[PDB]
Amino acid sequence: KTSCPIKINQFEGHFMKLQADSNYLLSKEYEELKDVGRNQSCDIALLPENRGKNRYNNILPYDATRVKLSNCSDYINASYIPGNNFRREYIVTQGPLPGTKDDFWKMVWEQNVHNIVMVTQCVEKGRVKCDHYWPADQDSLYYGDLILQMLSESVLPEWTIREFKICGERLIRHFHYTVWPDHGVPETTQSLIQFVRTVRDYINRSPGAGPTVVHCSAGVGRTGTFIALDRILQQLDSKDSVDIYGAVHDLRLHRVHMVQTECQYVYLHQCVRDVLRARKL
Ligand code: VO4
Repeated sequence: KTSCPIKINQFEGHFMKLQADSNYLLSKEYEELKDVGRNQSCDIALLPENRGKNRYNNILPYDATRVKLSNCSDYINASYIPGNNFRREYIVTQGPLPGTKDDFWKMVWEQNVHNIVMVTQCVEKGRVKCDHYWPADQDSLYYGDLILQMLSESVLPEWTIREFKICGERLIRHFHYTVWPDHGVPETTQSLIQFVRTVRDYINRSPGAGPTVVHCSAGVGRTGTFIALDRILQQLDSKDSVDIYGAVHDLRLHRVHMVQTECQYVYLHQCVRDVLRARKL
C-alpha cells in the first residue's frame, strides 16, 4: 500500500534483507509496483491521427496525466510527474521523432521549461533511440514557429551541458548524460549521483521555471530512475527517512513502466546505500 518509508539508520540492513536469497524480497516488492496505475486509459494516444507521433506503439501516456499542446493537434507523448515539492515538477516524454521535434519544442515553450535532462544517446549500438532534435553547432534553426540557437556547449566525460536561446511569441539548459545503457544502469552509483546533484543545483537556480523535462528513448526507465533518485536525494537531505518504494509508486500512478527494470530498482537502493555510508561516517 503505496509507501515503504525506511529510517536512515535502518536502511543498510533493510537493503541486505531485500538482497537476501537472490533478491527474493526485492523482487517481490518490485513486482507489486507492476500493478500501480493500471486502471488508466490511453485512448487519446491510440487515436489514428496520433499513431505516427509515438516512438513505441505500446508505451503511451495515460489520458489523465498527459501533457496537452495548445490546440488531434494537442497530442504529444509526454506526461506530468509529481516530485518532492510540487505536483507538476517534471514532464517526462519519449525521445522526439523527426516528425515530433517541433511539437517537443512547442511544449518546452508553452510550459515555460528552462531545464531539459536527456538520459539516452541518440543511437545506441546502432539502434536509433532519439532524433538529434537540437542544433548541431552554433548555427540557428527553426522548429515550428520557434527559432533555437546554441549559445554554449560543455563536454565532460560522462555528460554534456548545452545552453540555447529560444525565440517565439528565454535561455534553456540541456543536460545530456551519455553513459547510461537502455534497460540498464550506469557503471557506478557515484556518476549518476553527481549528475543528479548537478542538475538539481541548476534547477534550484532557475527562478520562475515550469517543470523540468526528463527523457530517454521511451521516457520510462532511465527517465523514471533519474526522477526517483532526484526525489530520494532530496529526502535524504531534509528528512529522517527515505521512501524508495513510495517514490516509484507515485511515478507509476502517472506514467506506465516508470523504473523499467528490476536492476534499475536495485540501483536506486545501491545509490542510497552509498550516500548514507558516506554521510553516517
Ligand atoms: O529509453 V528509456 O527505455 O530508459 O524508457
